[PDB]
Amino acid sequence: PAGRMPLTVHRNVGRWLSEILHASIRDTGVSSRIEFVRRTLHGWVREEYSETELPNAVYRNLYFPVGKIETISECDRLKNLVRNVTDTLVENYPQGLESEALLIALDGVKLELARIRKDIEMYGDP
Amino acid sequence: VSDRPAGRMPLTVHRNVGRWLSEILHASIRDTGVSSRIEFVRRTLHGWVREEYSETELPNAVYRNLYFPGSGKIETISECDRLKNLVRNVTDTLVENYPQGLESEALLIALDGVKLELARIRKDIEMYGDPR
Ligand SMILES: [Cl-]
Repeated sequence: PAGRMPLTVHRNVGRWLSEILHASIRDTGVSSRIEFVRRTLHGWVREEYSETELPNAVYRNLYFPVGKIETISECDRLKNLVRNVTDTLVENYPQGLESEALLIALDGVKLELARIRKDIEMYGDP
Repeated sequence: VSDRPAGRMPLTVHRNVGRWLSEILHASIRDTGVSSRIEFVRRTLHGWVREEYSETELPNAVYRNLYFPGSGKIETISECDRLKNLVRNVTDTLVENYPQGLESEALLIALDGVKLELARIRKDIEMYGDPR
């Protein structure tokens, strides 16, 4: 059994992932990992809920409700959003290769935000 | 077990990838951003290979040994280079055998993260390590 997150929680996670994407269009290390997490979760939520509880029309609009990271404030804001998503996944899904894949991808987002922040601090403006 | 990519690797190729992952792991098991990603890839492939090969092609005793199987820390430029090449070998082999999809994408991401970590460690060695 895969485990399950409530629909309201999926909704919150989808919103946070979209916010990170909107901020990272020009940072493909970040965006490609977020897209992976989003596409994975879009797949899972369909499996966790019947068509009766979650109609196609409502489903197809939950993770896909139808850009350069260059400031410290932006690294911090994104790190916080990543923490929100990671904490939520850890709270709701069992330890296993399925969830590990997402947690590793989210950690790699943090590795990118860390590299960016470091570059700003050393080579950017006071 | 039924969930894996729509393709397969030759047994000799699995063995090579196993060897490369083990070598990376032996050299970096104290670099947790590298080792945790490598362990994920090893564990994943270990599950897949069992379904790709029958018990007569790959007996249980042979199977157990395929993926399973110094300071343990990356501290030289030489090691960064070696590991970067082993990572490249693994990544190149995966794309040669498994089609694009979420299943293999998880692996390719983890392996890209290893490269992100090698890069950070390399920069630390260059700036803060021995200038001669
Ligand atoms: Cl990663």
